Amino acid sequence: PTHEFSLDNGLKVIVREDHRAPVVVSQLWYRIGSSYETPGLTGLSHALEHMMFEENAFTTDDYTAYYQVLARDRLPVALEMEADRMAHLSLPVDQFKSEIEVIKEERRLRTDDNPNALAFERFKAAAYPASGYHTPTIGWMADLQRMTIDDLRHWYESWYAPNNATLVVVGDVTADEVKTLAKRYFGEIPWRQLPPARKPLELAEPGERRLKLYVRTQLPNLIMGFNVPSLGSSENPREVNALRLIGALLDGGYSARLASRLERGEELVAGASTYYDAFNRGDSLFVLSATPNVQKGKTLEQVEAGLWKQLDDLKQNPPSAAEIERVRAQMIAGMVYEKDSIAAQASSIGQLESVGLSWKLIDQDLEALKAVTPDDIQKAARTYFTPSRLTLAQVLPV
Amino acid sequence: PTHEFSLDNGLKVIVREDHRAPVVVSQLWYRIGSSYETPGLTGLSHALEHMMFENAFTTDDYTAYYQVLARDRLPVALEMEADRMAHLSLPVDQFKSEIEVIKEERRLRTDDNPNALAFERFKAAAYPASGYHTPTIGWMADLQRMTIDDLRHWYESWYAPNNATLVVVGDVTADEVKTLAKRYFGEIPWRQLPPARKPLELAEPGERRLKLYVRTQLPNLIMGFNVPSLGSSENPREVNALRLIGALLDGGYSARLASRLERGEELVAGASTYYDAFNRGDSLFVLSATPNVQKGKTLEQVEAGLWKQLDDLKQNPPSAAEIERVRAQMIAGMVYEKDSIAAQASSIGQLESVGLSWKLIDQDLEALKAVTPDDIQKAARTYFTPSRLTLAQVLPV
Repeated sequence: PTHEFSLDNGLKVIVREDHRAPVVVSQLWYRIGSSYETPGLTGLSHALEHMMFEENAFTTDDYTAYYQVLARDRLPVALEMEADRMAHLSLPVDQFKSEIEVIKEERRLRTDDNPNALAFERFKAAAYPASGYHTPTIGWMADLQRMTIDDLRHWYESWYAPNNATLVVVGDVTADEVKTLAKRYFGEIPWRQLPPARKPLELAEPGERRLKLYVRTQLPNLIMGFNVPSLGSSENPREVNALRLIGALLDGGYSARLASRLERGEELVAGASTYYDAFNRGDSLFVLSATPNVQKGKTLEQVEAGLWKQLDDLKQNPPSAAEIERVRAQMIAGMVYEKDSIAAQASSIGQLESVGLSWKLIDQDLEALKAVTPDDIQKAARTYFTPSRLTLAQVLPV
Repeated sequence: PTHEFSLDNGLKVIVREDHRAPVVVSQLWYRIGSSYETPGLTGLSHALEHMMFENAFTTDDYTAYYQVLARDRLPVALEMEADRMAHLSLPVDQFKSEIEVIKEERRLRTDDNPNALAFERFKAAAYPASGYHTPTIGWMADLQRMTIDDLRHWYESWYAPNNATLVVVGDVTADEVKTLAKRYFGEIPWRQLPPARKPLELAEPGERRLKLYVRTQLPNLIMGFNVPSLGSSENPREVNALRLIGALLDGGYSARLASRLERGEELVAGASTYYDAFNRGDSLFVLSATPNVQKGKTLEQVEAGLWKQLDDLKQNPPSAAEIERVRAQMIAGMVYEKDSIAAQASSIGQLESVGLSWKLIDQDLEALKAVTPDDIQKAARTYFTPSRLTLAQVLPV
């Protein structure tokens, strides 16, 4: 029940009908992000978004999205005002001067004065030496401090264009109905030449980077990241999917390895997690987080020793399909759960599409996960969990 | 004997008259460098320079074109430069081979020169938030995706007259030059530039430590501390003091590292210091050293050794006596260093490129001499901290 058409101006439109309730979701996804940004002018995408402002907006490394959820008959007015945004930017000098302070202020409160946020910003910069991924989305303070109205306008001109955008609609509508409105509201808007956009590729083996940061935190903790591919950047999708599965094996659940082995069973860590986004425009990071079992006086150095042991085990011993399946199934199940929810489907469509991946993937994703074999997993672990790919940071209390 | 004027297109001209010999230096400086480059599009400034072809250099902050000429030659050289400013002329075919050359040059010079490769990685860690993290040559992946259209745009953007400085030094006169600069350059119109932002780094990025395994066979150590430069600094004095600290540590055969560590303790095979105080943005004070492996030394001991020397500076300032000896020697090095007209004129071009007046050239020596011993201690304390440090261990494979 999903249709794809593109307007003359290069706007791509995706529509999925779901008549279960009389509501429709409209999201607009622009392919501009912090990874496109240039030093001394960081934070631009996020500011620009903030300035053109249920409905919400979000800016990440690879995209900026505006979405609204609404009553089916009100779709025409939702589309009209998203089109307005695309069409022109009304931003007064007076408005700007006030907003920039808010943003700067937001940087202090939520990044600088948030010790975990702070540490992560640093970790991320060290982890991504060559790619745009190193840049903080909020922007460096020095950059915000120097940002100007003209810089914002120009950014708007350059990137907020129909051929840089995807409109996604799901809900109680007809694809023809949507098609008609888009032309009506967006059709007018002309195509604009874009700046060059390059996937944010990173070195495969940057070397071993270790960070020590003292922050206003009460609990010492360890962050380990491994430079890796994503579907945006990978000629072998199998290895990526193998990586996703590895995270699930480590972090998802009571019986998952880190919990049973390190939290219980050894008492090395208080908690431990993993995060890996497989759906980047470019390359990605496989991340580990643990905090030490302070009660037993366990050091960060011990935690790290413990994590490597678990990573080694994967290299040495392919996990059983009995393990993989339990782990795979639950991943699918959780993913399926999101399926329902027109908003989630819309976001899945917009995310992937902003990143150079087709929406057609979602359907085949569950087949793809299925293809992973215990061998794939072992192979990916051997390949990627090398010290040459590691950024490790100790976040310590001062 | 030095005069500056600007043409109405905003090109700035500085002429310095020296008549000892009928030779003249002509240099053209553009304010564009690798520090300006966007991710995924690194290498552009360097690549462009490659295409313009007596000589040229691209760095973080600038691109310079320079010749040394007989005076009669000067009109022709100015013509060729004006031509380069005005009309790109960049055929596709030419791009295709040249990019290939540059890529190979990266493979060889940066990928099989183990130290160059290591320094590049070290630099990227040293500069989390500023443009200086980017290698001038460019990352290989950016190189592979570069297009002729990308180059033309860089040229349209940055190689404008109002972004350039023309420096002429030698047996010429300000008037003649003004006449020539008008003839060749005057018609090239002013263009609106993209925004330029100084490459300001974080003050305290945090302690970062690197381990790289490379194709060398001697292990070495690199220590970088994030610091200010004249481009970025409110207190110029602290910068000048850092310069002296550099002189003190590795200024000469008799300087502290050589005397104490190379000889002395015999900790190091060699030890060096680097600090560029004339950057658009912030900068790095750099130490590099090799272990005494005959004596079975390790990188860990070498580190402790360097750290000990840094601390002594902190703990108590150097005698006013050392300060002269080290200083005087530094200056003699500088005086030997002005002399040339080429150097004498690139000193101007570099300064104008990073946002600083040429009038500094004269002003410098006085400035070192005004650094007090207390200035040195305060600087060592302020700056030589683990929170400013990025440390690399460079090991053989």
